[PDB]
Amino acid sequence: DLRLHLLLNTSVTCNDGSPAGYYLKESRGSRRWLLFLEGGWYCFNRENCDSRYDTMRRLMSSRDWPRTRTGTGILSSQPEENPYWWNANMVFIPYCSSDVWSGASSKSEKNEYAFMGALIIQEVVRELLGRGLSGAKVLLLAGSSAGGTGVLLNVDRVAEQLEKLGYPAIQVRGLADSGWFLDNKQYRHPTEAIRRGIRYWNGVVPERCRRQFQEGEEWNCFFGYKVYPTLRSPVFVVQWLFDEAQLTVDNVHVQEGLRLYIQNLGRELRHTLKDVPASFAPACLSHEIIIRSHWTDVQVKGTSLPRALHCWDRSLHPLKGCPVHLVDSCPWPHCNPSCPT
Ligand SMILES: *[C@@H]1O[C@H](CO)[C@@H](O)[C@H](O)[C@H]1NC(C)=O
Ligand SMILES: COc1ccc(-c2cc[nH]n2)c(O)c1
Repeated sequence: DLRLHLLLNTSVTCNDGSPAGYYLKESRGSRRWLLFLEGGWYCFNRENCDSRYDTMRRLMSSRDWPRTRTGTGILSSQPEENPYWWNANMVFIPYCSSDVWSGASSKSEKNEYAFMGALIIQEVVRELLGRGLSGAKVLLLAGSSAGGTGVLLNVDRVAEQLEKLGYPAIQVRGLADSGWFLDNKQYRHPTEAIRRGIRYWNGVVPERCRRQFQEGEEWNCFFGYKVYPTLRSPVFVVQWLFDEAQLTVDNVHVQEGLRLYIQNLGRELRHTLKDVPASFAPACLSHEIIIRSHWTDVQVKGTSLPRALHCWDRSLHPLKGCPVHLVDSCPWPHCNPSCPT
């Protein structure tokens, strides 16, 4: 079990002003640290944040969080469940900022809510340095869904933070699960919600990407295929080719028109990953994977996700029999027999 710690700097807060925090299980025989960002959509104005506060309050407040959480999947300490990193130090960072981990705005007399996701990540890193992170060899910042997009937005800022604090030996890397979306045409009739959100949150994006797209166009940096080329830290991308959240936003719930739409979506996703050397993209209809208990089951070309991540670790010291770029070529959901049922 991972144990809750509320942030000692109580000015770094969830949406409603309660302290943010993290859940931790230390492994004193290991110099590997895994910091996982939870997902859970977002809110973008007063009225829809108020609705979220009524029925999704754990995503906006720490007042009701439990003392412990069970580590599952990549956060599990059991070798049978986690062949990749079972002996690592484990951290689960709850998502209570509703801002895709991008915000840097405090509650005030003009702001009903605080959007502090980017600051929460940096404060967790700071407080962990006193609990053993100072001795780390590798810090892997991982996340699923909104947390996966959060990895892409924040991994280089964590690398910069540690360099500036005097820890240039810690190797910072990212693992983005189910956060790689396409700003495509919908099947039936979007990006305007992200544009409004960024202004509402005082959202921040990585430097190089912001310099490319410039003022007013920072929403572009929330799309993996546009922000990834600007990143300096190594990032492994996990994305189902027919992601359920992508299809929901596309208004897809089979005749020729829909068949061609679905096949084109898989082809476009595969194209965006052609030049991503560390990636895992199966031809399945699903959403999220890395903290699911059965994340060991899926395979692409005969290689499981835990194996591909281990091969990635070796590459950061092509490898015979140990691949790191694994993207399905078959064009319909569940043409891969190992897809989740
Ligand atoms: C607490 O966090 C806020 C926001 O990041 C920062 O302005 C302040 O300096 C921090 N306090 C300390 C003691 O580091
Ligand atoms: C699931 O996340 C998504 C998926 C798709 C879009 C999008 C934007 C324009 N077209 N489609 C998005 O903004 C978020």
